[PDB]
Amino acid sequence: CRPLWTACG
Repeated sequence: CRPLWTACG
């Protein structure tokens, strides 16, 4: 992940 990058969600 990598914060609220939108990916991790």
